[PDB]
Amino acid sequence: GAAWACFRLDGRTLLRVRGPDAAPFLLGLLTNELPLPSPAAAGAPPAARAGYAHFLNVQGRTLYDVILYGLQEHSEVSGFLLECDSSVQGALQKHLALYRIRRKVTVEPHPELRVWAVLPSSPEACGAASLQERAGAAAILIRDPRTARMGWRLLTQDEGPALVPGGRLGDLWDYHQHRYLQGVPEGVRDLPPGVALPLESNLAFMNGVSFTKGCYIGQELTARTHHMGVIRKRLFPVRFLDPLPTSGITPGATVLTASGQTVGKFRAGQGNVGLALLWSEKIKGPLHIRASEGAQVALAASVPDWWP
Repeated sequence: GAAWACFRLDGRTLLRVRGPDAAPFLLGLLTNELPLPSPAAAGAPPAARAGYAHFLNVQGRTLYDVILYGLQEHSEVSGFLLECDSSVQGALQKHLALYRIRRKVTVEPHPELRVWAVLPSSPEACGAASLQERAGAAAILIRDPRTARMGWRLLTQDEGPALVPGGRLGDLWDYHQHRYLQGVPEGVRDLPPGVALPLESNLAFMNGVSFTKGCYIGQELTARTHHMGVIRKRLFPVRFLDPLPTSGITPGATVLTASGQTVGKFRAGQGNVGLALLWSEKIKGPLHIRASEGAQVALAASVPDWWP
């Protein structure tokens, strides 16, 4: 009966990045350009713009996946909101401190607003039930910048369904199940800090990287990989076709073909779905992971429909 499902993302938190130098400061640490809302004309309606990016380490590997919210109030830039994994709020705050030393910028946690995801309950069908972009103080409702398949982001001090018409509370299992089925990585389990490579994490397919931009931490290796050739290994949505063990699948379990050749590695999942870093060329033929006897468990790799 409900058109939208509202998920409170406890695994996600916000940081407020303000000051007159918040933009050049964040630009040198992120993979993308900043979501700067268009300059307000004639009057002053409060606006918000969303962007996706990763904070990389010096060796060009993903540290944190972040959703950026460019804030505008009274025709002027209000600052920025950084949405990161709850478990790496501190590490990110320390990483930002390590580079803020010489500039006019303030980084502080923003517990005032909570992270929510708004997904359309109707699969394939569009609206309506149409949703309108909301901004300013108390609440922000904006399209997920990664893909339309990820619905909307709701930043609010209140409850999700209270603002969303035809919205109902969602079971957090269904949100993570939706991400794994769509091949959407999010968080430290899907993107291990200092292990996951951004382009292999599908950062370009998710509007998270700019190649027409100035210098940033890990730019050199990123640019090189993007230009030298086709990304040979990618995170792909996987689904298990055989019963899983009591413990589950080990976070780095080898993906094998019928002959025993290592074609990939299980990353993370939930239930019978997840992501695996696989050699794109070897995703058709029958795949499996070792369990107890030596042959079980069977796995199926898929190509997300929202990818180019």
